[PDB]
Amino acid sequence: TRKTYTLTDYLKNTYRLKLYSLRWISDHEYLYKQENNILVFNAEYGNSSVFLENSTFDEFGHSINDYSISPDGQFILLEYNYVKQWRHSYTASYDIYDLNKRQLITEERIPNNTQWVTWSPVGHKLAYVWNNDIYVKIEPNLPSYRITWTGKEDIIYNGITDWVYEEEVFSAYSALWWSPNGTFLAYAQFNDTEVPLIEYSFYSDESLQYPKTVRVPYPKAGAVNPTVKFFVVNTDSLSSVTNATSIQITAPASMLIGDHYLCDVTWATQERISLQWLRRIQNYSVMDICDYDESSGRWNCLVARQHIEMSTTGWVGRFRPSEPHFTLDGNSFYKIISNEEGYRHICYFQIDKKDCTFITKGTWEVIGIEALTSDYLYYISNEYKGMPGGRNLYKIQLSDYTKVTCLSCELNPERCQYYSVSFSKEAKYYQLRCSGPGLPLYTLHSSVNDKGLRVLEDNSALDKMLQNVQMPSKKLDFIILNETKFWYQMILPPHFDKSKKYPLLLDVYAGPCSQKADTVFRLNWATYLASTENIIVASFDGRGSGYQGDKIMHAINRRLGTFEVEDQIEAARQFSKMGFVDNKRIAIWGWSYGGYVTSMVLGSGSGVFKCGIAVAPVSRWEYYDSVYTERYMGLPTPEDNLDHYRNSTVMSRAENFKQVEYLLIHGTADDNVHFQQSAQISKALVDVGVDFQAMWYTDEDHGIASSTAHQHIYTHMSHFIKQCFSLP
Amino acid sequence: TRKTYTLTDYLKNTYRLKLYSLRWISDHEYLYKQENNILVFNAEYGNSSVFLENSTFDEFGHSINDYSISPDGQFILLEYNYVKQWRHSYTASYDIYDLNKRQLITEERIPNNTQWVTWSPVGHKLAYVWNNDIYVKIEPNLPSYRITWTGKEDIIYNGITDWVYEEEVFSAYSALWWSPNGTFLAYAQFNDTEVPLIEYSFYSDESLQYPKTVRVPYPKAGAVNPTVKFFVVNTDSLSSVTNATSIQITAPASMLIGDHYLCDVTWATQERISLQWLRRIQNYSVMDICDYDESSGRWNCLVARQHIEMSTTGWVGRFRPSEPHFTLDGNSFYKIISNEEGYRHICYFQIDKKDCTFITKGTWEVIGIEALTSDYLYYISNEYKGMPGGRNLYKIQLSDYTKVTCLSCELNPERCQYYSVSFSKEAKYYQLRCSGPGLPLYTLHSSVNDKGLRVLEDNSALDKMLQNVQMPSKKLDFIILNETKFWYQMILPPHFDKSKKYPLLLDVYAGPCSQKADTVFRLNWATYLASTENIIVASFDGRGSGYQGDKIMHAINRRLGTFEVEDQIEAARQFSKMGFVDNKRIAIWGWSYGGYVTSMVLGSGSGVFKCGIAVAPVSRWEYYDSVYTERYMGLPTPEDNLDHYRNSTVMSRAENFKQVEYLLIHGTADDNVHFQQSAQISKALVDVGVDFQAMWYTDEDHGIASSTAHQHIYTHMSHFIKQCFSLP
Ligand SMILES: CC#CCn1c(N2CCC[C@@H](N)C2)nc2c1c(=O)n(Cc1ccccc1C#N)c1nccn21
Ligand SMILES: CC#CCn1c(N2CCC[C@@H](N)C2)nc2c1c(=O)n(Cc1ccccc1C#N)c1nccn21
Ligand SMILES: *[C@@H]1O[C@H](CO)[C@@H](O[C@@H]2O[C@H](CO)[C@@H](O)[C@H](O)[C@H]2NC(C)=O)[C@H](O)[C@H]1NC(C)=O
Ligand SMILES: *[C@@H]1O[C@H](CO)[C@@H](O[C@@H]2O[C@H](CO)[C@@H](O)[C@H](O)[C@H]2NC(C)=O)[C@H](O)[C@H]1NC(C)=O
Ligand SMILES: *[C@@H]1O[C@H](CO)[C@@H](O[C@@H]2O[C@H](CO)[C@@H](O)[C@H](O)[C@H]2NC(C)=O)[C@H](O)[C@H]1NC(C)=O
Ligand SMILES: *[C@@H]1O[C@H](CO)[C@@H](O[C@@H]2O[C@H](CO)[C@@H](O)[C@H](O)[C@H]2NC(C)=O)[C@H](O)[C@H]1NC(C)=O
Ligand SMILES: *[C@@H]1O[C@H](CO)[C@@H](O[C@@H]2O[C@H](CO)[C@@H](O)[C@H](O)[C@H]2NC(C)=O)[C@H](O)[C@H]1NC(C)=O
Ligand SMILES: *[C@@H]1O[C@H](CO)[C@@H](O[C@@H]2O[C@H](CO)[C@@H](O)[C@H](O)[C@H]2NC(C)=O)[C@H](O)[C@H]1NC(C)=O
Ligand SMILES: *[C@@H]1O[C@H](CO)[C@@H](O[C@@H]2O[C@H](CO)[C@@H](O)[C@H](O)[C@H]2NC(C)=O)[C@H](O)[C@H]1NC(C)=O
Ligand SMILES: *[C@@H]1O[C@H](CO)[C@@H](O)[C@H](O)[C@H]1NC(C)=O
Ligand SMILES: *[C@@H]1O[C@H](CO)[C@@H](O)[C@H](O)[C@H]1NC(C)=O
Ligand SMILES: *[C@@H]1O[C@H](CO)[C@@H](O)[C@H](O)[C@H]1NC(C)=O
Ligand SMILES: *[C@@H]1O[C@H](CO)[C@@H](O)[C@H](O)[C@H]1NC(C)=O
Ligand SMILES: *[C@@H]1O[C@H](CO)[C@@H](O)[C@H](O)[C@H]1NC(C)=O
Ligand code: NA
Repeated sequence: TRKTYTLTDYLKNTYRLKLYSLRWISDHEYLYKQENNILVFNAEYGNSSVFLENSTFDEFGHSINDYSISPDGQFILLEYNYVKQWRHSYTASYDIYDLNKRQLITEERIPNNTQWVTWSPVGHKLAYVWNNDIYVKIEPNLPSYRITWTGKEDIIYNGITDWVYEEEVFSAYSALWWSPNGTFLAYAQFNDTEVPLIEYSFYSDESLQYPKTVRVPYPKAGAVNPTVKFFVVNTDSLSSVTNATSIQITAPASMLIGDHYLCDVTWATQERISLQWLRRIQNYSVMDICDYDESSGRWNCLVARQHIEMSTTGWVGRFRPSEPHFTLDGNSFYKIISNEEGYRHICYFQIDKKDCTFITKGTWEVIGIEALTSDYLYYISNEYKGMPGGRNLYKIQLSDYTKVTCLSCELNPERCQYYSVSFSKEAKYYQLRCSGPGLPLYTLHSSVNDKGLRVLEDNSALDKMLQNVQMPSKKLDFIILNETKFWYQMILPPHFDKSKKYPLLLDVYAGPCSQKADTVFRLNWATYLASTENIIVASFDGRGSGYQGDKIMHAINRRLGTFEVEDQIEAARQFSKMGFVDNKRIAIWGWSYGGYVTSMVLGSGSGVFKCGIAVAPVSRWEYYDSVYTERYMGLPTPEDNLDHYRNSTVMSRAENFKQVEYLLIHGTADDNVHFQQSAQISKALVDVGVDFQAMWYTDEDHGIASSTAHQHIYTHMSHFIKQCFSLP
Repeated sequence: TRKTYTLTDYLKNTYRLKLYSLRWISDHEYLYKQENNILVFNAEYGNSSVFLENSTFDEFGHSINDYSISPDGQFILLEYNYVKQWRHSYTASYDIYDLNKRQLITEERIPNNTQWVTWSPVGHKLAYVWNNDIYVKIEPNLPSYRITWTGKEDIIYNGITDWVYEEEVFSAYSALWWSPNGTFLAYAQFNDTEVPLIEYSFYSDESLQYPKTVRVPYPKAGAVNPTVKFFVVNTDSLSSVTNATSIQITAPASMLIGDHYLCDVTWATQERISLQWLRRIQNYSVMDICDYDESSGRWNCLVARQHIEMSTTGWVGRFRPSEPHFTLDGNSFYKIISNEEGYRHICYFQIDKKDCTFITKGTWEVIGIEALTSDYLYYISNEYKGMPGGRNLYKIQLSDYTKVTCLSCELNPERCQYYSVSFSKEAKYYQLRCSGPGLPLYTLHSSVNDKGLRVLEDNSALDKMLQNVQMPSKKLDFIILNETKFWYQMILPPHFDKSKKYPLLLDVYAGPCSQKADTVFRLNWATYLASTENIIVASFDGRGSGYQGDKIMHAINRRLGTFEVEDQIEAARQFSKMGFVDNKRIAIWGWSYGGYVTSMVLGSGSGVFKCGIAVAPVSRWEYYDSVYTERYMGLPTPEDNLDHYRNSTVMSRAENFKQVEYLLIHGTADDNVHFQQSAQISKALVDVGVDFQAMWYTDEDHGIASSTAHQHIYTHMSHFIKQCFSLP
């Protein structure tokens, strides 16, 4: 008899999903790290050569974290001494190895504790950030040119983002943008002078006698936000004698009237740059198109070339205004914008014209623009079979928009319904990446006639290993609420019997633009729950979920903690009424936004759920950051939305926790959703005489990702779900 | 069937212990609060009068926290706006009410945010601390005289103690001492400049957007300690001089050689003060006796009057060197010191002779000196029946030491074995306060003849209530370990059957000078557990315990976390041998030092215990304060005792916790035993893969004493014990 997928299998990664992460270096070749060696692959034929041997740095004296080959293939940036900061930020030490003269560079080295580093897009110049200031290196063995002198820790950030812009704006620490050929270097400067500081204890190793206090400039909803300036420097006209001159591009008058943000930077051509600015009330945005004036040496942003993007029903973009995709001449562009029916589609714009032309339409949405040529635009969309949880690669003929070709739909319909893509420099080749419903499949294709060149990775090994395992299945379907269909997914136990009552665990995210019902193949905690414990694990996408139009997505506008909470209950209420679900054994679990939703559901007084687990939950919107919270909630002032901020808390619902079993988990060093949020939930339940289970994780952050902690969290939650469902 | 003593009875205080709190205003009168009215009682006849009617402060506009009448009974200090700080410290607003004029004082008011206030011991002079500076009022409506100008928040403390002096040295916030007739005001000044800060978060009400960081000067073991200086000012000179001089009394040269402490201040006469100094290595103490020199305005301490108190086996005193009791003339004093056998007895000294005469002796100890008259000295001791857990009042004739009467022994021997006393101003009358083994009994006696005047409170109301309740019983006995008697107590369930096997809960303290095996009557959590859950709640006084000689008390000197831990394991084994204990159902629980012993016991690998609860435990000696830790452990340096500090941590035993069910509980705003200690236990358990139960109490301190958190903690603990013992 065959084994089940156990907790130890999930925790020890017994069953590994094989990947194929390649790095395009031209229109014809990619790099692939095989057996610790870097190899060069000709996409057309499949043949390789050794680019770099694993033995090359055996006598290095440091464990190399990562590598970054210069665009010209002449130099290798060696990353070591990695110290993680936030989600994307880190400091490390760098060394440059000359690939041609087979020797490390010992002259003018990149300093230690370097905040960010990047090769120019072409050649081998380097831009780097150290002690909050930007430095440029025209050649690796040559002295650096200092670009900024204003850099100050926790106050003035140049070429790097502060806490909020990293997390909610650029999803990156870098605030550097090189021009296509690397002539110009564009950067953002952040000022956090009056932004209040989130403070928390850090315990460190047992040896630290007194705990350390961590102080992060973090703007909570309604607090003073950072300020932003935008600059462009010419890296071709740098001097050793004279200090560098940075040209400032100011925000439009429409933004300068009040609080705003820089939300997108995208070069159009070698001398044209686009910028998107977003107001603190995230329903108004402005794009500026800025050209380099060779005579004056200034960057002029014509008013005729401004583009207003706005929303009357909600905020702008899924999480922020979308990225424009400029043509070779940069005189026109393509951008995903929400249409008149509230569905996200590609619009075509002229730089000097107000009206744009939608090139796509329908009751589905475009996920992203992936590649652009003079003949075709390539994009991902959830159009195929009307499944909002599916993803496929499409090409639209730019001369005849009626000529839309799906490139992945029919490749393998049974195994592959969720795709991502990666194109070569001029889109000659593409790698398709299938992530479900079947095991991941990686393939290489060529754009000329959309030929299927070869299979890169098929995970056949994992398939052979999974043959001897009692694996769970996945049902993707929908329910109808108020004439609207909403999707759900259920991880069903092996040998599923529709004539038996199974306990049910509802796995929730339910945040704005979330999607928990999809065709992706996952090997996680829910796998073990269904495989070993015979628990149905369900997720549902109600109002406020994304990829289905603004009518659904904007339903929770100015009203977080309402519809998305109600809808989760209505979904569980419906599942309970199915013959195969044991209505006396229904549980709910969520992390981050899902933890807030889990806690609002447990305190709703619905009687549907027996128990629940909240991990690093948000408890009161006034405790979460400005950028995210205010996008959906607006400002927490009496003139704006203070009443909703006030009545959308977990705390006010404490009394309702009397008829449920609750497990509240949070890491002490969470810089994202501060421990404060959970400390306020516990205090409220204590205040109304409600018994619950609690677990803190010393020095753990939002991820609770340290190997020991990760094993500890899932062990502790497993015992709880098991005790709740009367399972041995 | 009769009801049991339930968890609700304990949490809701259904069965109330009546007290008799009187405040002696003279030699024959005391104050008593009956129905919110303050009555004055004539001790000789028991006849009263309303001293101050409940209606007196109806339209005051504030709830009065407490009152204090001036020694002469001309004024009443009304305390309101009570804001708690640490164990003894607080802030408050104060008003003075003229008893004569029956009017409130509206001029030259005591400021708001007053740290401490005290009347002169004679008359109506006032000394108070505001903003770390000492001020004096000769008259309540007249302007204050400023004494100090160095006062600085968290740096200089004049007249008030710092964290460590309040907690561990003086057991008071106060650091001002008036002379007997109020002419002089003596005070200590503490300098916390180089003292490191303990920083922790304070979440406060849900309305507080950003948590506040609480920063306290706190010396952990081996860190920089506060420095101290002592002064004396002639308050009678204030109205004749612009700025009266605070004369310094310097520490002796034997103290100035290194770090030391001021540990005792006692006035002997109108012009004579005694000071006790203690080295940071607490095994050497010095008493200086200082006389006022009328011609120089100086205080002089003669070397002929200097008394040395030292220890070769341990530290000086039980927790600090004891207080001297001077005879009227101030030419001699009585002091409790450790004798040649290691037992604490009363010594009689001449102020200028280094050799003292012991006035008491035997294999028992003197707990304290209560009153000193021209013919008699009154003291509490544990001599009666050789029970170290008992307490009685004795009378010794100063002209004949063979003349010792026990004033309390036989009054009610079945009901009363533990006593405390309160004497009138010149010891004319005494209130005896009996606390067990029967219901507490308060009686008033006269010293002229030692005759009982009347029963003040007998608890007949409670006795009537307790008759319809199945109450547990308490057994107090001993076991002979290595030729030594080691005492224990048991809270036995009702109808205790010697032939039955009962689950046992070992209730722990086990710190140096502890006593958990006594004769006090208590209505607590152990009452509920034994009464309702049929659990035997046992306590044991092993090596390191007090009131039994230095041989037992100093057994743990420089070795905390050893014998006192091992003896608790031995205790449980010996209990199992008694034949009425289920060896499969033995639990261990403790708070503070008890929390540490529980945790150390749970990580020993002994197999004796199934489960255990640790509340606000010490985990590593280097995290606890200097004064407590170093008294027993010395310094955490390689030349002293580092090896033992590093070997006595809970963390080093995290692997043996795999054998037990552990519950870890701590308050987040714990300024005494820092949350850091449980944050380091949990981390160590997570690292070695151990599952456990945790609970944090938001904004709760070492006492977890808020009405809500108290009920919450005992409810959570009860569930855990019941689960461990498989009780429904
Ligand atoms: C608090 C919050 C939030 C909202 N959030 C965001 N946002 C945009 C990026 C930046 C961030 N600050 C705010 N992305 C989010 C979430 C969010 O809750 N989950 C659920 C989630 C978080 C953690 C672990 C499991 C699960 C699951 N399942 C999630 N899953 C994938 C992406 N995401
Ligand atoms: C760490 C530590 C400690 C040692 N401690 C002290 N000290 C002297 C006074 C000043 C303080 N700073 C250190 N008194 C202590 C203790 C101590 O653990 N318990 C047990 C204890 C603490 C809290 C609750 C229940 C129990 C019970 N049962 C206790 N009970 C009565 C007095 N005490
Ligand atoms: C980065 O850090 C290392 C170590 O501090 C520096 O390398 C040398 O390392 C030795 C010890 O390994 C030290 O004595 C010196 O301070 C270092 N100096 C030199 C000149 O090699 C290194 O220099 C730092 N690198 C940069 C670019 O600042
Ligand atoms: C990248 O683009 C820049 C700007 O378009 C180019 O620089 C210009 O080149 C012409 C020379 O034919 C000069 O007359 C201009 O004055 C230059 N402009 C600036 C702003 O410096 C440059 O050729 C490009 N670099 C590469 C490597 O292709
Ligand atoms: C952006 O969203 C807001 C909030 O929903 C809208 O602002 C209005 O202005 C004030 C704010 O003080 C209120 O009196 C109004 O009632 C709000 N208008 C409404 C609700 O229609 C504003 O409409 C939005 N901007 C755009 C361009 O749609
Ligand atoms: C207790 O009783 C005695 C006796 O009545 C009171 O003593 C005082 O005695 C004088 C005799 O000249 C009476 O005129 C007064 O009534 C008493 N004086 C005062 C100041 O009260 C005494 O009052 C009683 N004690 C109390 C507290 O009421
Ligand atoms: C408290 O102690 C500190 C030192 O710990 C004293 O501050 C020093 O004062 C002298 C002047 O007397 C200065 O020259 C030094 O700069 C100071 N040292 C530090 C570490 O600050 C302080 O004077 C003492 N204060 C009182 C009022 O006794
Ligand atoms: C009263 O006397 C004290 C003690 O002599 C004065 O204290 C000194 O104040 C000066 C600065 O004004 C300093 O240089 C000394 O360090 C202080 N010494 C002490 C012991 O505090 C005080 O300022 C005087 N107050 C008035 C009102 O004159
Ligand atoms: C309280 O005691 C003090 C100190 O002995 C007394 O002050 C002395 O009074 C004597 C008179 O008997 C004088 O010779 C001195 O000038 C005083 N010395 C000092 C330092 O003040 C004080 O008078 C007593 N007060 C009362 C009210 O009894
Ligand atoms: C692959 O094969 C071609 C010959 O068709 C060769 O000349 C080319 O450089 C090779 N590429 C690699 C990456 O080995
Ligand atoms: C940052 O902003 C503060 C005001 O918030 C301002 O005074 C300061 O000049 C700024 N610094 C820079 C370098 O722009
Ligand atoms: C450039 O700017 C900084 C700070 O403003 C200055 O101190 C430095 O000396 C400058 N260098 C030159 C070469 O002018
Ligand atoms: C105390 O505070 C209140 C209000 O802040 C004020 O009305 C009063 O004057 C203060 N009293 C003193 C004695 O300073
Ligand atoms: C005080 O303690 C230390 C540490 O044990 C020791 O070396 C010293 O001799 C002791 N002093 C006395 C007076 O016993
Ligand atoms: Na092929």
